Amino acid sequence: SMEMIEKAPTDLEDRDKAPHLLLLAGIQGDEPGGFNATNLFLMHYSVLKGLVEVVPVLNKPSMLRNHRGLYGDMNRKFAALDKKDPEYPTIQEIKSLIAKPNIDAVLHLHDGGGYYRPVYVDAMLNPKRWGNCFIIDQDEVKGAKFPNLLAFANNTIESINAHLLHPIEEYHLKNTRTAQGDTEMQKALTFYAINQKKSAFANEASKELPLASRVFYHLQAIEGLLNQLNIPFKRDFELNPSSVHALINDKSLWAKISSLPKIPLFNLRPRLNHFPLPHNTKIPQIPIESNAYIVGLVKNKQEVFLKYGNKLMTRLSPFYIEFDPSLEEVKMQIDNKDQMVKIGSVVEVKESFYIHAMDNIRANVIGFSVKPNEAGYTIRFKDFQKRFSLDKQERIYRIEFYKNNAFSGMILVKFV
Ligand SMILES: N[C@H](CCC[C@H](N)C(=O)O)C(=O)O
Ligand code: NA
Ligand SMILES: [Zn+2]
Ligand SMILES: [Zn+2]
Ligand SMILES: [Zn+2]
Repeated sequence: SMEMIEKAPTDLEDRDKAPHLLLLAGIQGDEPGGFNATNLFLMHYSVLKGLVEVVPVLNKPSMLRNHRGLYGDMNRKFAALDKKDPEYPTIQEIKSLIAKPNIDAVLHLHDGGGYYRPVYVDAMLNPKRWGNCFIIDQDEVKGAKFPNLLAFANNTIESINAHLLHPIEEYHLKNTRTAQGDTEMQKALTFYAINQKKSAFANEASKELPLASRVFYHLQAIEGLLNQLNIPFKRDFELNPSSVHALINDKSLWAKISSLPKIPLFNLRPRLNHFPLPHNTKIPQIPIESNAYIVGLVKNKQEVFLKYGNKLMTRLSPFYIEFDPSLEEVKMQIDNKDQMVKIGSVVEVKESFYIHAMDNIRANVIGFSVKPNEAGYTIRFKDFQKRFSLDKQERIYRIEFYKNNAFSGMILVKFV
């Protein structure tokens, strides 16, 4: 259930005019620096020549459960692997992407404990820690387009260190010299990549950092490496922790569950009651769209969680029901003007609305009261019990339609 998303030039011919990077994160589901960085890269950057292929989260089931790895460490499955391992097919997908001739370089993002130091200082600062280092398996890979891993790493590190927020965050090189006897790294992603004659790098951001600072350093590493590869790019923001925080916490982010209307990711009430979901559909099979790339649904006890990375956006208390798709649109008066409103849209209301009755369709305006049918009522903001709003701001309300005993669809009204 991982996806690969291309970031490419608008002109297809420009793909071959610069190198190709494979950018990967989220091989651990509890390393949000990485998969929030891949998410922001996908949402807010443009690649002008060459190609950057992105797998924003490698281990999505684990991400959804805020878990390091539900089926064990996925970054130890690139060497020997039982064919019955639940992640065997995923590993083959990842290996396939890595080994494609249209890839030159691989950058794997991680969040890691403490701060790496080449010599022991204390429990947080020592060679066994992983935070804030840029990592190679060896100094060179003969036969790669760009064999000089060490030079690339050193220059990328120099780029990152020109932008430190605090001096303790200084990046260091970590060469694991994997082929020489590092049996753990021999099982990991970048070493597989090396053996396909790809330049391969990993970037670690410290888990001791706030998410926004982790993402900041991940983006510095991505940009540093893109610069070394001479892959030209643009972003639509300034790279600082404040901007990163704002883009993670972006109020324009939405989730579209099934055929329901888009709902905002942020500032939802923490629980949405009697929430219609298609019956007889396993949760991972319920379609969900977003303008972000790390959104999904996951069962928790009797609830369905809406997740944004490791962030819990709301708890759905589901109402499982057949989704009848026959109703495409509903005639509504909005602020005096009659119009046809598509099922699954959000309509802004300044003053009032009125739903026209339909023969075999019942409308329930959630938060408005008199098998309720609430078509034929002129409804204003003052008529709502505000606690039924989707949003903390008390401005967004659900209108649900039923062709009993089936669910005919939903429309949101937003009072503006
Ligand atoms: N802290 C990571 C480092 C892996 C670095 C590189 N070998 C990769 O595959 O990403 C781990 O223990 O798996
Ligand atoms: Na190409
Ligand atoms: Zn943007
Ligand atoms: Zn990791
Ligand atoms: Zn009409």
